[PDB]
Amino acid sequence: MMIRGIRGATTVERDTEEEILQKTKQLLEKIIEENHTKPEDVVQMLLSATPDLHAVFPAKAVRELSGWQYVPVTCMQEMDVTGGLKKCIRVMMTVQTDVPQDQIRHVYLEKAVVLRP
Amino acid sequence: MMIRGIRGATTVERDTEEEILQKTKQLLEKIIEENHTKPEDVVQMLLSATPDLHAVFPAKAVRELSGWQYVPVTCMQEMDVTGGLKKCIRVMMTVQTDVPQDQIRHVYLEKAVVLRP
Amino acid sequence: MMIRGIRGATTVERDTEEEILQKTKQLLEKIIEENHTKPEDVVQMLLSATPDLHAVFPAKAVRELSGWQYVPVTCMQEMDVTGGLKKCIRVMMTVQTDVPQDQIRHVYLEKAVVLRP
Repeated sequence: MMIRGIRGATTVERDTEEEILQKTKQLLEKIIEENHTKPEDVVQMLLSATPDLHAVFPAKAVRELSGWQYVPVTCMQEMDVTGGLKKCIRVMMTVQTDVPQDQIRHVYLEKAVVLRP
Repeated sequence: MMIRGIRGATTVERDTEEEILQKTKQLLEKIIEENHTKPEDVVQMLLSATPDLHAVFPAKAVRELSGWQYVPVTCMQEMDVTGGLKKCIRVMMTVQTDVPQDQIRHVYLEKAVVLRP
Repeated sequence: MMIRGIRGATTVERDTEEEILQKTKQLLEKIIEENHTKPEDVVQMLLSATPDLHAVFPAKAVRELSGWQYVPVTCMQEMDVTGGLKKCIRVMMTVQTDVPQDQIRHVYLEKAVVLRP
């Protein structure tokens, strides 16, 4: 068995609470889907946002997922890089899994499809 | 075996090195007491502070804990949420444990008690 | 196998893309050699930069390492601390290992040598 990080990234059109939660929830749902993730198997989660989003912590979205109320999560500010993608929310979900590193399904949504390898 | 994130959050009254260290220490000691954490079982730890705190890295508190000198720890800036908790320091301690997810003991002290789920 | 964090830190003289990438690559290479790290045993990586660095995400360096293209990595902003080390990049690499906690090899390069315990 092993522990692996799963990466995701999305963008919002405006810095509002609803937009941020909607797009965050959608990101987590797509990750969970592609990686068949169960909440008991999640060690922890880190969420970041670029410094142009202030309306809400994206972690608020985690509590909208049935069964995820005990998954530990905290947020952080993403680096402000010159030319870097605007209004972008990123996740690092750490899970216990037997899926090989090269088979993990990292998720890029909305404008963040540009950051896809 | 399994690893598990443990969250803690607290607040300081003022941005002084002595308040940041004292409050940070007290948060960790509570987390440790509640979870029976031994330092050798601690994978790593993350500390965040809101952007209104600049006096000291809270990670410095972690060496006021004897036996904790080899625990890897690093800091990061929390995102600046409009109306979010001020002067708040947050921990994500990643430990090895067989305590089930719904039984991990997350610690919310001072004004941060309102962050309790 | 147990999981463990490996801390690194380095600095750049100038906030340019090439120096950030050079110094970041050099930091990771040293961590890799001191700890005999194979990419598939790397759970995930976090890199932080101080807010004087905007030229590039340090994470891009990781992509210069053959065998490392599936290692999940993301960045964040380090807190701005009065008297804190300028132009500094920090890493937390989380890895599967049987090496004991007090035997793990954390790496401090360039002006970050001052961060060594």
